[PDB]
Amino acid sequence: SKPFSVPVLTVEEMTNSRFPIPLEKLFTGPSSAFVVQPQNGRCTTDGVLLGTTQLSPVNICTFRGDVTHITGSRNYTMNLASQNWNDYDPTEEIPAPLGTPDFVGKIQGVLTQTTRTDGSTRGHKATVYTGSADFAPKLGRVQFETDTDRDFEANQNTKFTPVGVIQDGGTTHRNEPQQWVLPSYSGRNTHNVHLAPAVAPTFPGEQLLFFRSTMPGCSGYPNMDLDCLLPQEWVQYFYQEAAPAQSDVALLRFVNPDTGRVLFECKLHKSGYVTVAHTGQHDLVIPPNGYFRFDSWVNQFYTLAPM
Amino acid sequence: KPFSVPVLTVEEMTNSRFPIPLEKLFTGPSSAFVVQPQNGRCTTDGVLLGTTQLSPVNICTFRGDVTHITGSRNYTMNLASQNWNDYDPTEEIPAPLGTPDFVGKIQGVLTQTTRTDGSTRGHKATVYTGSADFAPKLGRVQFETDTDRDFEANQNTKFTPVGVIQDGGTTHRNEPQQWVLPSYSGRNTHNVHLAPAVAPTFPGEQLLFFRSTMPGCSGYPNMDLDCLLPQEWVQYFYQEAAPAQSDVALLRFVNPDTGRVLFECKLHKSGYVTVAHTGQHDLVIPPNGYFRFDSWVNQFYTLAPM
Ligand SMILES: CC(=O)N[C@H]1[C@@H](O[C@H]2[C@@H](O)[C@@H](CO)O[C@H](O)[C@@H]2O[C@@H]2O[C@@H](C)[C@@H](O)[C@@H](O)[C@@H]2O)O[C@H](CO)[C@H](O)[C@@H]1O
Ligand SMILES: CC(=O)N[C@H]1[C@@H](O[C@H]2[C@@H](O)[C@@H](CO)O[C@H](O)[C@@H]2O[C@@H]2O[C@@H](C)[C@@H](O)[C@@H](O)[C@@H]2O)O[C@H](CO)[C@H](O)[C@@H]1O
Repeated sequence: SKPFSVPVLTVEEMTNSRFPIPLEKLFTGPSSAFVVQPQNGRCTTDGVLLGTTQLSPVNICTFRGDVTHITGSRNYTMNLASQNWNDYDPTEEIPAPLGTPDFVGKIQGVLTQTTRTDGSTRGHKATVYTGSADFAPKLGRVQFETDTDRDFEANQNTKFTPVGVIQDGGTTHRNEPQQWVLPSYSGRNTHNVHLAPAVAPTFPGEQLLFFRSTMPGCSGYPNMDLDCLLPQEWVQYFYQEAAPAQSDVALLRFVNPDTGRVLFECKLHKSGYVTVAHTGQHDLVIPPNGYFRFDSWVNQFYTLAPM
Repeated sequence: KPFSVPVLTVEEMTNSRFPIPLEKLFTGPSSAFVVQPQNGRCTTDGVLLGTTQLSPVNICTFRGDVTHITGSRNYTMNLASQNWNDYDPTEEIPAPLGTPDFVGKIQGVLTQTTRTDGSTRGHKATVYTGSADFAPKLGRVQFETDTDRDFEANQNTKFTPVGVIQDGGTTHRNEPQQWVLPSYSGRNTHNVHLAPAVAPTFPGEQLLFFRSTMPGCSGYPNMDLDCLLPQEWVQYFYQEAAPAQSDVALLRFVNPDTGRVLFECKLHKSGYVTVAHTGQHDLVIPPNGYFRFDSWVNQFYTLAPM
């Protein structure tokens, strides 16, 4: 059976799986006080995609469809299509369209549109509030706030390109976004379905290891921290390789190729997340050429050396 | 290590010249002009070329600090590297990795964070890559924005690209010009360290292009964007680094439903694809179709017409 492996890529060469931006660093912290249940960047080590996860790094937090103007406002409702412009099927056994944002916040970007007949084009500043009663991507509709009440046309292909996040600066700083609070994918007063499960370390002394980026901020004082469980490149790689898991835990070493030495070891769990032996919040200090390498499959009793 | 290409459909892959998905395959003649893109350039044995780097989300992004051009809404960005380290103009590359490789007007958003208090801001911005002051190789690019006061000096600033524009008062689709390289060091300078121009050499053959449609943000732009390799192929070859056993890898495009070959093509070692066809042609492919490496061939192999 095919041997398992992970990509030979540095952290900085890789991409966040929850927003279309580069990874910056590795971070570990306790998470017993809240639920860690992201829906993007979810994949098993043998390559089964979970939650709302799909393969394209650039389609994460993008929307495509057609728009209808909400009379008396500068707001539009997008009737969602699939990422390839085919019809979106709300009965599919997924929480929401693939690539839908998996946190509550205000995401700013640009809504662009092309008129099919003459190739005329237009673009407008736009924000989607993923905590809104009318954020209902699972049902196929999302509301955007824009800076126009007239420029967008009906029945024309329209795209939302995400840029960053905002916060209302009149209130406590860094109180939004809330990266670990899932949206209600079917709108107000609904229950989410088909979720990738919440994750937690079980082993004494262990914490999750997070792949961390800083989202661009577009206004106010947002919390720009964004942690994913797997780099997007690992999702892509496991999907291609489809190597069977020989146990529930793959032991990885983080190696400095400059010296040939292991900096730390960690557990890549079969269901698609990483733990390390550490207590407390810590930005890992790593050499720039460092990368992860698969060592072996281990049993349920394997104890990691302190990170 | 045996050579191979990824099992990904065209629609599952990403353009290597702008951060958007692939849509389709196109072939056409290109003997009348120079095809020399600098992004999406990689050899089959994993050597990166031109301005090519590995992540699709960094293509056509800029990072640095900005200085206000007084009496205007324009800002000069002093470029940093993707990780905010110093940009080194002496590196033997044409321009910073991911620099746009076509002349046009790219619209996006300029964002900024103030280090001390975490205050943030974002403004509509356009970079004209044909401008005299587009000099990314020297570490400077100019943005036109919708503010004359909101950006601060000495604070981390990023440009996120969204799409392209055109001046609608003039002939439609006359810009951008995807096959015209910028002068990376500005006006009256010559580019250095370029990935080479590509052309078919075999009679009856044409380049095969991996095509997307860039978003348009204003006017009547030419939104066609053709790359020589999907970004995922750059990533895959860089990862695999399989030695090339000849200068030409024969690929078959297969329909997995029927097992039947739709067409075959040549993947050249230096990193581009050719097919046997004459004229402009949008390929009609099944959505689940994919490329399969079958064998290395010599310089004399004749493709089946497609
Ligand atoms: C739409 C618009 O005209 N935006 C201006 C505006 O933006 C302000 C405004 O939205 C207030 C409302 O409470 O919130 C902020 O003050 C916001 O400014 C933005 O966030 C602050 C914290 C700073 O980081 C600032 O740089 C950023 O623009 O006013 C600002 C300047 O005050 C700009 O002029 C926007 O274009
Ligand atoms: C800059 C701005 O505020 N944009 C407006 C404006 O945009 C126009 C304008 O820039 C002219 C200048 O010659 O060029 C276009 O007409 C542009 O409109 C954009 O492109 C045209 C072809 C249409 O597709 C249009 O929908 C698109 O906005 O005026 C327009 C109204 O026509 C909008 O109000 C923009 O926000």
